[PDB]
Amino acid sequence: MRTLMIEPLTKEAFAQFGDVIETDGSDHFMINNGSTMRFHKLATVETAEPEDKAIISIFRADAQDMPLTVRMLERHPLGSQAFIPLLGNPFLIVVAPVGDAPVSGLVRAFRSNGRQGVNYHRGVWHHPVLTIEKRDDFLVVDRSGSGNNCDEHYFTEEQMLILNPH
Amino acid sequence: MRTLMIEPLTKEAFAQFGDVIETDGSDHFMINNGSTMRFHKLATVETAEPEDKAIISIFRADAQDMPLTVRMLERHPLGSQAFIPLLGNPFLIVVAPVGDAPVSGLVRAFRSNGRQGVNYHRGVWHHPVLTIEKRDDFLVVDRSGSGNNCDEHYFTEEQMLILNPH
Ligand code: NA
Ligand code: NA
Ligand code: NA
Repeated sequence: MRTLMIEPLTKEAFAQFGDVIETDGSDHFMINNGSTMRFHKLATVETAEPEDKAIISIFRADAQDMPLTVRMLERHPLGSQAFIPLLGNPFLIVVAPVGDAPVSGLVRAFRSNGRQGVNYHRGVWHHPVLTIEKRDDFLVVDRSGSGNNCDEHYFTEEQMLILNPH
Repeated sequence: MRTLMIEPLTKEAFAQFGDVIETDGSDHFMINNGSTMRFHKLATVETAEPEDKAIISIFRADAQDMPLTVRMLERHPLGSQAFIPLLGNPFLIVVAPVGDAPVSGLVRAFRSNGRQGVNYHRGVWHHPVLTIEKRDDFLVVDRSGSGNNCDEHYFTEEQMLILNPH
C-alpha cells in the first residue's frame, strides 16, 4: 500500500493519460470577426468504430469519504471520456497508464484548479469521479456504441492506494 | 426591423433547433454505487462523414454592443455544435429553423439561465455566441473534418432583426 502524491494538473504531467481542457497555456485563434478566442481542439473524442456516437451528459456527483482507499480503477477500451467542471470547483483525478491491468506503482493523483477539465484517452485506467466539494456538476463527453466499454480492476489489499487530500 | 422576443430557454421551445443541456427536468440514473447522478445523453454530437471527429474546444467571447442588429446567421451543414457555459453566466441565443436560407420571420431569441447549454442540430441556423457579461467562457463540442462546415447568410436590410435585451 502507498499514499498518492496529489500533483497539480498540467498538460505536460497528464500527457500519458489524456488531455487537459483549459485556456491557460493553450493555443487559439480568433473567430467571429475577432470578438471570440477559440482555444481549438483541446481534446478529441475517440471511438472504436465510426458508427459510434459521441454523447454529452452531465454528472452530479457527491463527495466520497476521505481519506479514500483506492480499491479499483476502470477503463473504457472503446472510447475516450472527458470531464469538465461546470461550477468552477477544483476536483481530484486518479489514473494509471494503459495496460492489461493498472499497475499500482504507476497510479497517479491530480488536482484540477477548477478551470481545468480532462479527457481520458481510450484505455486509460481511472477512478470514478472524485469531487472535493460535497456535491459537484461535470459536463461529460464520451462514447456511445455497442460492445464492452468498461473494464473494472480491483487491486489486492497490498496494491491499494491511499488518497488523503488536505 | 422586427424586434426579437427574448424567450426563456426550455427543451420544449428549443426542440426545433436542438437540445438543451441541463439537469433540470432531465432524466438520469445512478452510477458509482449511487454516489453520482448521470443525466444521460442530453445531446448527441452528429457528424457527416465517418472520418469526421468530435472535438472539444473553449470559446472566450466578448460581449457585443446592445441593442444588436442581427444581420446574419450561420449553420454547420456537416455537424452539430454545442455551447455549454463554464462560468454559470446566462447568455443569449438566436436561431432559425433548417432551410436553404434562414427565414427572418422565423428567427427566435432565447436566454439561458446560466445552468443551461445548447446543442444546435446539424443545419440549424444560429448566431455567433452572444454573451451577456463583458467576457464569458464556453465549452464547445463540434465536428472537425474535411469539406465546408460553415455557411454564413447575410439578411437583406428589411430582413434584419433587432435584439434589444434592455
Ligand atoms: Na478524513
Ligand atoms: Na469512467
Ligand atoms: Na467486459
